[PDB]
Amino acid sequence: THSHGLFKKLGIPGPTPLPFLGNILSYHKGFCMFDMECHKKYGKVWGFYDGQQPVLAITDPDMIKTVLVKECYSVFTNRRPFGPVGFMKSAISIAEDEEWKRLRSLLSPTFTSGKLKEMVPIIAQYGDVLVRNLRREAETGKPVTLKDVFGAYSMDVITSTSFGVNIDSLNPFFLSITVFPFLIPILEVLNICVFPREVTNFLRKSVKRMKESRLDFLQLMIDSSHKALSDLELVAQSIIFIFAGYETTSSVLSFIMYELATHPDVQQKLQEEIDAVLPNKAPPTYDTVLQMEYLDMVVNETLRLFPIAMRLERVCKKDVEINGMFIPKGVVVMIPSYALHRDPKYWTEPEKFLPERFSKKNKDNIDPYIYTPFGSGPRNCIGMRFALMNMKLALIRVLQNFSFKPCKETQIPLKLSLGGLLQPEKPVVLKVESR
Amino acid sequence: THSHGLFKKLGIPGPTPLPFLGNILSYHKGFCMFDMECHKKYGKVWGFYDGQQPVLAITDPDMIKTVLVKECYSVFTNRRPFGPVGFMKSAISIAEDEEWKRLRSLLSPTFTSGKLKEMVPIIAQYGDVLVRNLRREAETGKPVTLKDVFGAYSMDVITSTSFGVNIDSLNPFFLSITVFPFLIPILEVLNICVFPREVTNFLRKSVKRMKESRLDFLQLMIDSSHKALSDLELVAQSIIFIFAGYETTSSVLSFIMYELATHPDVQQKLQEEIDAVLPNKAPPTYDTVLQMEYLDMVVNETLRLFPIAMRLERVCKKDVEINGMFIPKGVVVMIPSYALHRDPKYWTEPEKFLPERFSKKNKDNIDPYIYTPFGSGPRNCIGMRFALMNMKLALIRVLQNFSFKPCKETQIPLKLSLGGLLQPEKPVVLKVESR
Ligand code: HEM
Ligand code: HEM
Ligand SMILES: CC(C)(C)OC(=O)N[C@H](CS[C@H](Cc1ccccc1)C(=O)NCCc1cccnc1)Cc1c[nH]c2ccccc12
Ligand SMILES: CC(C)(C)OC(=O)N[C@H](CS[C@H](Cc1ccccc1)C(=O)NCCc1cccnc1)Cc1c[nH]c2ccccc12
Repeated sequence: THSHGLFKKLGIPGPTPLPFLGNILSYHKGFCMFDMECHKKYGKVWGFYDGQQPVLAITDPDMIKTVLVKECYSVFTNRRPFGPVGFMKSAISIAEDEEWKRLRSLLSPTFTSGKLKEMVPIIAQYGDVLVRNLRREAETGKPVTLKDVFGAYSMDVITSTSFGVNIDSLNPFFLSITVFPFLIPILEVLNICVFPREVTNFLRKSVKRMKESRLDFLQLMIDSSHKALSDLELVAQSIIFIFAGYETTSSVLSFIMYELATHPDVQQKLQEEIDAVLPNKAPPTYDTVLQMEYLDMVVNETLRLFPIAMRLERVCKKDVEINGMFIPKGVVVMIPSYALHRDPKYWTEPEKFLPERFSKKNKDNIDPYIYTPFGSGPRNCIGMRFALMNMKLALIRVLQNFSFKPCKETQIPLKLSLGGLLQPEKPVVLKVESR
Repeated sequence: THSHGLFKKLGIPGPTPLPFLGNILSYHKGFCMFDMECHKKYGKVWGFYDGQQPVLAITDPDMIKTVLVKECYSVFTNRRPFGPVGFMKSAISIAEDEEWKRLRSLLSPTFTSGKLKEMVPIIAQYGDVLVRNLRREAETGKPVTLKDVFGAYSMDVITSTSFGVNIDSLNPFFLSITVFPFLIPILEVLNICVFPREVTNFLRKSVKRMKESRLDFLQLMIDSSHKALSDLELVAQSIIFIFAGYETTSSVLSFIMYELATHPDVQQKLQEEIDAVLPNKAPPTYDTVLQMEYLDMVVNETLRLFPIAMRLERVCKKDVEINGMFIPKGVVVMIPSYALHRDPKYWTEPEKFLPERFSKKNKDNIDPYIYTPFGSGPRNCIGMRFALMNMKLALIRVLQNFSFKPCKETQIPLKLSLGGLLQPEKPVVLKVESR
């Protein structure tokens, strides 16, 4: 526990670390309550220790811009190592330094404004499966678990958008990682993997069946100043894209319908805009989705209250002095997204759901280095524009046909998962009525 | 690699161990070819090293009886430690010393001749589901994967026989364990488990739902000179019983139909006996199943060629001198079942399928410490009698309605899985015809 003197040395405040465990006992309320607490206790800058690992929290918008944008390529290029990963080390979210720059370049043109516009005709199909799957549990007044019917939709979208397969989708340990990061190299040599060695084995061969069948995201990889992309590295990117495109889309869509249900005036104000831009229940298109500003305002304000990443992190790969502060090599620099999204020194009534904060009359009084639901700089969420489009296309088709009211078992107020990831404690269950 | 001199010291022959790896590179053809080889090379007794771990192979029937029966309780009480297991350490197949004696006593009366006879009326249902599920893929001349329709049956049997749930069941790393057994205690403290932490979490709560619902194998545990049984220890026994009752029953049943197909004279000789004891396609009963001797002869001879355990093992918990041989504390004593089941110094034409070896005219010329498909002594297969009854009840109802012929894709001869477990390389697929 010799490393527990770094912040005492640097004169940076923070909680006193216990030996070996560091400050991780504080995570007993979740990452987010710990961040919101430390933010209040120490101010703009503090540090703590995930085990022996020093973690410096920064909340200064200038310092955040320095870390995420100005000094990304040079110092803050990678995140805090994750293991064991196995062959998934070559996935873009996990790859480091030059290996990541190459996969970023090769995978970037997948989410152009043009490649997205090609997917709107394809996404529209499963939105109608989503309505019809919802029309069944609606004509029977049985409360609906949203993440089920949303995840069935989100799953349908990601398989075809990246590959082309069409399916009606109705057919405890990481605690030790941070106290035993020295055990990560141990597990890497045992082929153990946080990704099950079966799901990966399924897709590794499934992709090489799809590759040698047509011969989409699967198309653009074999098609492409660097080297070219490999094959086991092609499977790894698909696995990242399939996870994100499913669990992020479904979880946020569930978060949105909970708020639309507990704020019926906003749910009606949005249903009115959807019928105006799309009269006669018109099919949403790429350009109509980009016209609905109150839909974007709802999506944005929901992602303020539930930034599913909670924290942004970068590893300081060498000694730097950013915005007048010395940061030694090896430190993980952390931006507490959840805490800043709820900071009263920037948001009025930050626990209330108020989409009007993002009105064009008010969207200017909002610092983009405080509101970072997708990150910033060269390593932001590569699938941001696709995520916004995917969700918005789902809300339109769903609110065009249904209205949502709370039930007896609806968790009000919603308890967040006091665990790790950002999910609700109890699932989101609402009553669906047909218009 | 200081431990690699033990057998050189004891004057026991065997392959020369490489540093760290021991003799495990020899496993490149499977456990069984290694045993059959070493048996020929060195004779009645040899040793080798799984990593640093000394393993003494014995083939002397007297010495085998000493280890398995005479000296079981005193010296050879447990098998070679298995990890990581987590809460499954309390399962009977895995439990050691006194903890195992208690679970053996508490779980033994589950497989009495009387408790088995109570299950014959219940097993008969899914045998008819098995026929009807087979009548579908038979009236369409589509070759059948036997382990699918057998595993669907074996799964149906084990859930109701132990609990009572009825369902129509149509709705890479252990290599490092033996070079890094010092890593087993490492993994135990990370909650990692060779049993997925999800399947176990499913049944842990599923059982405690069943426990507090009725309030069978599930019945007799809460009902019972020892202490009494726990609850997390109740889930652990269920998991052992469900695995064995599924994968053993299905795999052997597949092995039997492959042989009945490649030896049509035996398949007809057995169909004639089944129709004689059970005329008009009579329903098999507990006592009729025990009357068919040629059915028992087929089952026995199949289990000679494919003893799904391959090896029996016991840990020598203290220095002993058994049958004139010194065996030091810590050594794993191993009986190469597969090798002895194919030893020409005991079997004539041991690669040929010949059920007549087990005729009552010939069943006496067979040493029960050479033919050990279920083990021997106090720690033999506790579910032997149930396994024989379960399989025999399936063969009767299946051969009463169908005959089996090889296909174009039928693997002839059957290659064993050159891996670890005893399975076929390619699945067993045969043509099914309706009588
Ligand atoms: C509501 C939906 C989503 C949210 C809120 C979200 C948020 C984020 C955030 C905060 C980051 C880290 C940014 C940073 O470190 O500065 C990230 C990274 C990433 N996201 Fe998303 N994401 C979403 C959906 C998606 C989707 C649909 C994909 C499709 C593949 C995707 C792919 C990625 C990838 C590949 C990265 C890592 C990129 C890199 O490291 O270069 N995300 N996301
Ligand atoms: C064809 C079917 C089966 C075969 C060939 C088989 C074979 C074996 C063998 C060789 C052993 C080790 C015996 C020894 O070490 O001396 C064993 C142990 C065991 N078997 Fe089976 N088995 C079969 C089916 C079953 C079934 C249906 C069950 C039902 C629960 C079962 C439960 C067990 C248990 C609990 C043990 C460990 C007992 C102890 O350690 O005290 N087996 N089996
Ligand atoms: C330090 C190093 C460079 C090695 O990389 C990281 O250690 N990265 C971690 C990877 S966890 C997760 C792994 C996983 C597990 C099981 C199935 C599939 C994937 C994942 O790869 N997910 C990327 C997809 C995604 C999710 C959410 C939002 N968008 C995109 C954590 C992490 C980095 N960026 C993030 C933005 C948001 C949320 C978590 C992370
Ligand atoms: C040394 C120690 C005392 C600790 O115990 C052992 O290390 N025991 C090993 C356990 S592997 C397997 C584990 C498992 C994994 C995943 C799901 C379910 C179970 C299992 O528990 N299976 C018992 C059921 C069974 C299977 C086959 C035939 N009958 C009964 C190996 C072993 C001991 N006896 C055996 C007879 C036959 C085949 C393997 C073994």
